[PDB]
Amino acid sequence: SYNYAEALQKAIYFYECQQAGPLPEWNRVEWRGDATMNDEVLGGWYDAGDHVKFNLPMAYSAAMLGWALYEYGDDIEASGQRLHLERNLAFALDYLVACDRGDSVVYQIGDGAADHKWWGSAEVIEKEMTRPYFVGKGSAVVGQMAAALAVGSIVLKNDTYLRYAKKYFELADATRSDSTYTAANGFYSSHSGFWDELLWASTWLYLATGDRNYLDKAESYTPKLNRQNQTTDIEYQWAHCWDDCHYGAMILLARATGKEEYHKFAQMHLDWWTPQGYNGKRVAYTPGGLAHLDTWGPLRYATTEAFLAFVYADSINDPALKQKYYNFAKSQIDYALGSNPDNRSYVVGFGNNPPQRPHHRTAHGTWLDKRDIPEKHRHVLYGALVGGPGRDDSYEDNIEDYVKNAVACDYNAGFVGALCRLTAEYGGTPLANFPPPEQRDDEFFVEAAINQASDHFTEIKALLNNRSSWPARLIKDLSYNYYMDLTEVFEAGYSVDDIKVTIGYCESGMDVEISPITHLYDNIYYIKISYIDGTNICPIGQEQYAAELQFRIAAPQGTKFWDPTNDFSYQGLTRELAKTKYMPVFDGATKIFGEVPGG
Amino acid sequence: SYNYAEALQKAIYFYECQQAGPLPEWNRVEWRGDATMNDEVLGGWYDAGDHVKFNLPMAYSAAMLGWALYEYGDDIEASGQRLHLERNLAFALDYLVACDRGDSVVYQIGDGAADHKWWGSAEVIEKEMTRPYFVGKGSAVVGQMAAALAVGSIVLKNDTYLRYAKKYFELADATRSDSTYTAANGFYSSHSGFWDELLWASTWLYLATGDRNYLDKAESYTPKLNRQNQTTDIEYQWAHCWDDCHYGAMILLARATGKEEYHKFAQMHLDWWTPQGYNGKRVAYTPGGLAHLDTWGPLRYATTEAFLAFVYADSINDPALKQKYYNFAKSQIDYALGSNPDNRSYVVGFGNNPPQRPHHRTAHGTWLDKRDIPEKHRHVLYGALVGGPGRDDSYEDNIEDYVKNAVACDYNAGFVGALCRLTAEYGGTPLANFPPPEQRDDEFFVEAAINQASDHFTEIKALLNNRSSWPARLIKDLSYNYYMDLTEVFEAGYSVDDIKVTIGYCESGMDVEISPITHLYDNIYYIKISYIDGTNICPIGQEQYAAELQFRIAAPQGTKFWDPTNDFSYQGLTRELAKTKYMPVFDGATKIFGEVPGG
Ligand SMILES: OC[C@H]1O[C@@H](O[C@H]2[C@H](O)[C@@H](O)[C@H](O[C@H]3[C@H](O)[C@@H](O)[C@H](O[C@H]4[C@H](O)[C@@H](O)[C@H](O)O[C@@H]4CO)O[C@@H]3CO)O[C@@H]2CO)[C@H](O)[C@@H](O)[C@@H]1O
Ligand SMILES: OC[C@H]1O[C@@H](O[C@H]2[C@H](O)[C@@H](O)[C@H](O[C@H]3[C@H](O)[C@@H](O)[C@H](O[C@H]4[C@H](O)[C@@H](O)[C@H](O)O[C@@H]4CO)O[C@@H]3CO)O[C@@H]2CO)[C@H](O)[C@@H](O)[C@@H]1O
Ligand SMILES: [Br-]
Ligand SMILES: [Ca+2]
Ligand SMILES: [Ca+2]
Ligand SMILES: [Ca+2]
Ligand SMILES: [Ca+2]
Ligand SMILES: [Cl-]
Ligand SMILES: [Cl-]
Ligand SMILES: [Cl-]
Ligand SMILES: [Cl-]
Ligand SMILES: [Cl-]
Ligand SMILES: [Cl-]
Ligand SMILES: [Cl-]
Repeated sequence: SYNYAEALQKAIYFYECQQAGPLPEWNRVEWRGDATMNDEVLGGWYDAGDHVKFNLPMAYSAAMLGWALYEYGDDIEASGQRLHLERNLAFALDYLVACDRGDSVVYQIGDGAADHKWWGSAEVIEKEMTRPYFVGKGSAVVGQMAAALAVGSIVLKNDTYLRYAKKYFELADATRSDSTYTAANGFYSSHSGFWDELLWASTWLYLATGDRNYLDKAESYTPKLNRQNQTTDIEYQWAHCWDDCHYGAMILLARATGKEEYHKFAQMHLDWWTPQGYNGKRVAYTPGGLAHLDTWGPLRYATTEAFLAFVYADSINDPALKQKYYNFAKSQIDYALGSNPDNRSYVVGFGNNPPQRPHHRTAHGTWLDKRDIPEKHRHVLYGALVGGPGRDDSYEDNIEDYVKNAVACDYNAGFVGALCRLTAEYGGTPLANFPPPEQRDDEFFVEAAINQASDHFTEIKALLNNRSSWPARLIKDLSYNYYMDLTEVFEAGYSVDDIKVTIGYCESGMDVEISPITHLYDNIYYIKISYIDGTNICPIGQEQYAAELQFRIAAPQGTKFWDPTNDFSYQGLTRELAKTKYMPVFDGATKIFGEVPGG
Repeated sequence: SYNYAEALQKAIYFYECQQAGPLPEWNRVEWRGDATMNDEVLGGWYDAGDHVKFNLPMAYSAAMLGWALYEYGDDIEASGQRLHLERNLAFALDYLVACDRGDSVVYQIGDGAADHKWWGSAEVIEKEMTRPYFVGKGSAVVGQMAAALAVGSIVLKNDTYLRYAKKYFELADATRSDSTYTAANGFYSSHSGFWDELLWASTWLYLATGDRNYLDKAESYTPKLNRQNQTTDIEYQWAHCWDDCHYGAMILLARATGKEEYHKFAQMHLDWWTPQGYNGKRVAYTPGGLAHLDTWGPLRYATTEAFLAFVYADSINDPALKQKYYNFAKSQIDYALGSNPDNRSYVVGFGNNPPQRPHHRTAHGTWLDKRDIPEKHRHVLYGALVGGPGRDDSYEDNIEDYVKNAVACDYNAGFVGALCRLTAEYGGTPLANFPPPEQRDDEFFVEAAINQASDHFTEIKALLNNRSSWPARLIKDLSYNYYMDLTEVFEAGYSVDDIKVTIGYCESGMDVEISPITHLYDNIYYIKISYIDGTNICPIGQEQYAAELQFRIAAPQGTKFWDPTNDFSYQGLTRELAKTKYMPVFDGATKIFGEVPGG
């Protein structure tokens, strides 16, 4: 129906867009550089369109990429995506290992409230704020970390991952409490409690080790799971998700043990998701055929259930059930890819009419802590599955819509697994030469205006800009030059000594020096304006993205020879600020923008 | 009961405090300089605690000082004040002559609304605003200018004043309209109309010339005067004042003609002012004995009536009437000087517990367009009669009370005449060596703080202040020096050319240069911070009284030798802004504040 191989290729690439510093050598994202290098634990993924590392959804997302490989790794070698998926997973699992603090873990980097108040690119956030870390022993977060490491140890054949999976499971199982999990409250609160994480983790530890003691633990947790409403059934009217993986765990146990209780649960849960429902009860469906669990990330929930449904259908023999679940699964993935009332992809950079304004700071590429400028994203967030449409299939591509245009690690995770299943079956050719290079705009440049002209002086207002985005970055040794032709000065009988440079305004906190008038060649001379710590010119807000200086170059009062019209840097200037290529910008001795007299 | 000679001495000096530029060489006020030198007509008096020249009250005030000399000039020779009164009067009359524009006159300098919106000293107002002038031929204003010059011509024996008096009288009489008198609206509108000015001017012209044609004109105007309420009597229930001088004109005509109608009017009018009243009708009196005509300037009105009552009493023979009017007159002057329920003088700088916060911009001496700072006036407005108490004798000395602490030319004018009569009678010794010198504050100085510091730099925040007040003034070629000892630099094998001067903040609009590091003697060097137009540093507002610069002097980054503690200009600096004597200030090459290494 779609090129599922290309979709898979892009959905994996999304994770490279999310990587915190230091980036691996293989990172393919031209607009990403090392970022948040002062974080207490390095690497891992930024969670969503923000810069917080939230370990619960991060570990969940890793666990799901691990599960994708566990089911379909061999079946996707043809797509060419297996190696990409494996090393992207490893990057996250390495972070989880790096969080170990013995009887506790670092479970969050960054404060949600503080992070979210600011809109700008990852690489420059340390100029805006100082990022905290959080330590604890929450059973849900630690349990999920264990699960991700357990499946990761299988698929990546890695004994360190297994050792840490065991460590974290033991901690979580000994703690049996979410009370020390607080930093993510209101963002990723533990809603279901922790017994489902202990189930998920112990199940994966059993699949990793074959040690029946884990299967014993797993089966011991099921009576502690939340019930459906006031009945005795285990809750089934929700999705497998970052908060609650008992759904997937029961499917794994159905296949691993063959026991009827797990098959019963799997069928009741999946029937509730399908259009036929479960004895008169069913998830809400949009008229366009999307199973729509909640306002937040309906595509995430539906595509995750697609993966579970594929796995369960592949694991049973009953042809009616297999077809019902397979059809459900493929219908949800296909909706996401364009089988909907608008015939449009909800995967950024893929298919017909994809979203172009995902709620994502670093892909947007602002310089002034606004969402509306630039009006178009500077970068392509390939592969990101957006939140998706409302309950009635309605949708508008709007950066302000942090619900419908949300993107996140957990949104892509189950989706990757389902795309693995579909490319396994239908093939498809991934894109060669992916990703293609982006059109860039000017990043470092001066905007200048004639602040005042006089028969004896020129006064310039000059803003040295850092609107960098490929990647956003900091340059310390910034300077620019203003070139003049002094022929008229010498013809009048005057000298360079008779020309005075003064300052009429210099922006607070921008340490600046202006050189003496310096000879270039012939009658061409210049001044250099140097910012000693140019990293303070940075795309983090209205005040910081440019440093303003007003400088005056003056012959003596009363003289009538001054001619700015033959000065190279005056060319094209008006009374309104405008970018000029004739006041070139330098990083140390290297010219990075503009032109010099005589080329 | 008072030293009326000292009161007179000070009440005259008040006018010197009011003089606009260019000041005469004999001006005795150390805190006044040439001010408003760009005015369309130079000289004359600022009206009140403001800087508007309002010709109607100005000319009224001059006419009253003239009348004082006409009646009592010989009689005050012993007080030593005659020559002071004469030259003060001439300064105003010269302005009135200079207002001539042929078919019209300049009748105002300054926009009342813009003038009053700003709180600051006369000598610096042109940095704040441009002052318009206004031209017209309003009969009241021109008529009063005529009257002032007519009496002035007599008492100063001056043919030029008589010539302009006649010309202005003819202009006022030809025009017979206040329609072209607009700029004073709401401040000094013509309330009574212009017939009384024509009466007053023609009466003075008769007294000046002995030409009975002027007497005939004068008498021709009396049927045109306003009536008392609905009656046939000429209005008598008010005071002789800036708006209406018919009261005094009638007294002059009683003496000049002997005619019963004028005596009848004079006695009706003066009886209404006395405690005994006229036919049961009387001006309001306070319980403390002040005749209280209106909320605005009650002392002004009462002391003016005292002068009229003295003049009329001295012109009649009836001992009963003479004592009634003399007692009234003396009671009102004595109230103003301290014979009141609070035993307090209402004349600034005179007597017991005088007002210390008159509503007067220049005497206050602010630098930041505020009334509350400084909390005490920096100058003594000697001789100013304030508005005075309420109808219940209530009063508080508060700069904000522009009613009770109002001061003005017209408040002092009749008052001087009454003081002349009282000094004539009682003698008194004027103050020797008046005025005494004031305690002065520092006027031009740097406030500095260590803004940032490290092992390779010093960063200073420096505010170059102009809080001048003795007098307030402007200095264009302002600079200050920051002195260092570079011993440790050479000691480390580095040169002057290894020390970098940079700027971290330069206040907008303050064109500034910083010299290279310049040698003084030994290892002592300095940078000079020069303001190209230092007149923009001026005591006109919160933002203008000081220019802020943040400068950094830096050894190379990484180095460890930098030693600010042997730097002369570093001495005593803290992290909080404070005046420092070690960053000396210069006007051109002349030090005007502070100290220099080694003297
Ligand atoms: O009670 C029913 C059911 O609840 C399940 O728990 C739910 C919570 O009820 C629900 O509020 C929570 O919703 C999340 C949503 O899943 C996240 O995707 C969204 O994430 C934000 C993030 O918080 C921001 O930091 C970032 O900028 O944007 C992302 C993407 O929008 O956050 C909201 C609020 O936390 O989801 C829970 C899990 O589905 C229980 O699991 C189940 O047992 C209950 O029956
Ligand atoms: O109807 C009765 C009577 O009126 C007389 O005219 C009066 C006006 O009625 C009265 O409003 C006016 O009040 C003046 C007052 O004399 C001034 O001293 C005051 O001056 C201000 C000045 O305007 C400001 O610029 C400055 O900052 O402060 C000073 C405070 O002194 O201004 C008010 C308003 O103009 O006075 C008139 C004359 O007494 C008629 O003369 C009479 O014929 C009527 O019967
Ligand atoms: Br006119
Ligand atoms: Ca849970
Ligand atoms: Ca030139
Ligand atoms: Ca009048
Ligand atoms: Ca030193
Ligand atoms: Cl179905
Ligand atoms: Cl834009
Ligand atoms: Cl491509
Ligand atoms: Cl070039
Ligand atoms: Cl005082
Ligand atoms: Cl004295
Ligand atoms: Cl000295």
